[PDB]
Amino acid sequence: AKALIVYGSTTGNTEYTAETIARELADAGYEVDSRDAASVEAGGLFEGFDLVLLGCSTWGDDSIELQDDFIPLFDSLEETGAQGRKVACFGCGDSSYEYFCGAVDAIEEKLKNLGAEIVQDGLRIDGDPRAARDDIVGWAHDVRGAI
Ligand SMILES: Cc1cc2nc3c(=O)[nH]c(=O)nc-3n(C[C@H](O)[C@H](O)[C@H](O)COP(=O)(O)O)c2cc1C
Repeated sequence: AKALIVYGSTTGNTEYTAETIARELADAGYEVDSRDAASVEAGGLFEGFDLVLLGCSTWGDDSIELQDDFIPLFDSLEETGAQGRKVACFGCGDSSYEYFCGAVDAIEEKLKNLGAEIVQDGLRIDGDPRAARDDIVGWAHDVRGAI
């Protein structure tokens, strides 16, 4: 099985989350390609992957803003080959904001409308993902069981 993980992370929490997922997947035998959104090209990006996981923190406080490095990929998701693709999303946020993990919501809805197959509800991490490390592992399990 081939997995792509693409993360947008400003302070490293969604990156940590991505690394934790990647290790879970690889330990189970998946091929895993992990890329920072800051360096990816959207065109054809999901091509040849059995599973794509997109990670993005939420910013903006009074509005939903996606993690800065992830915006160009978001704005180009129609060119990624999401139709029929198995995908799931994750990201860090903080529930004291009005729009908790709103980036995850946004990405999920964009993927769905593109015809992607969302194989699991998004992983919405409240606070430090190091304090949610067992939720991360479990979600990576759930994703493997859902494909
Ligand atoms: C000024 C500021 C604004 C934020 N806005 C939100 C928000 O609107 N929604 C949310 O759920 N978290 C928000 N957060 C929390 C960040 O998502 C959180 O710090 C997260 O761990 C950053 O993950 P990253 O290091 O992967 O970028 C904000 C954080 C800061 C400091």
